[PDB]
Amino acid sequence: PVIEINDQEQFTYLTTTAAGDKLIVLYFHTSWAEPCKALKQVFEAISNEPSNSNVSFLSIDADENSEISELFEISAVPYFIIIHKGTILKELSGADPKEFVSLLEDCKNSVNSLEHH
Amino acid sequence: PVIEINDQEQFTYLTTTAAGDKLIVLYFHTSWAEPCKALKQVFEAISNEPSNSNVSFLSIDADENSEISELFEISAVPYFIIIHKGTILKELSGADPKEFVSLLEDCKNSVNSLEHH
Repeated sequence: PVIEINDQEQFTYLTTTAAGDKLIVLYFHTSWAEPCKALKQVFEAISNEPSNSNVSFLSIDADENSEISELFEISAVPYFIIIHKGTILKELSGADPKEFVSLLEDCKNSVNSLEHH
Repeated sequence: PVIEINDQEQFTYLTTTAAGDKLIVLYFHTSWAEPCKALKQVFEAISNEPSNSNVSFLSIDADENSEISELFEISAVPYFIIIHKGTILKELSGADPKEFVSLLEDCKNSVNSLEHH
């Protein structure tokens, strides 16, 4: 499942020690910037999609996890940050499903060092 | 998987004999009204979502399946028609993922005769 981040140690483990070679999606949200239910359902489908089996989805309340928010200098939610091997690959402001899927596909291509798509 | 409709008999079987109690989603498309790749990927996720396990997704090229198009008086693609037990429940013009998921959820509620959500 999508993992809800509520602790700094937990976050560190999931983004480093346990991240391996997987793309890590950091989703920043707040109660005042909550996406409608239908939208949430669309993203739930994306997270459950079998082709993203190897992508780690981390959900972070930016107001409740201020240390993490400040670390990434979060300036607008909703927001996504895609990481790989301890570095940020791409960022995306907003929750447009199409834009997110594009960004995710771009990141998958970026980390395939053997064949250029 | 999503089933691509290319024959009238096939369509009849899937929408009646074999439809049972399941919600049947009719997706009408054409090559001149093709949704971008990212969008297609979003809908692919929705179709693969485990909570829609019991929904039948039928994809129909409106230009190549003129008899079906004419039957439903298709006047704008992309387009969706959700059927249940041989009757149309709801229709939706366009391919807004959020709007589609809403319409699908509404239909699921409509066919639960035992509990009103």
